[PDB]
Amino acid sequence: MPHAFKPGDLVFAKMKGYPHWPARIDDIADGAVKPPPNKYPIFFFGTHETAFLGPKDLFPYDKCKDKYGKPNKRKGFNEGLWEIQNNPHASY
Repeated sequence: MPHAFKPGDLVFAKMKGYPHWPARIDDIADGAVKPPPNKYPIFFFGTHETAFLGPKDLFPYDKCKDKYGKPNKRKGFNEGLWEIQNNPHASY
């Protein structure tokens, strides 16, 4: 049975104009900007950018890596695939 999303969860996160992208639910640092209500801070691997997304755009990495985890020509995507597989919890 699934729980709510929590910091450290590994996902593919979907944004307009981009393929489903390897990402994680980030923590929020002390003193850092907080997300809007019902949004999560999503750290995109490879690009290392953060956007605030709701669960409608968040897919579990393990369940969906066969579908979404293939190399892609988009900038940073293949670096992102390496990060989510090999050091997804590192400091970036």
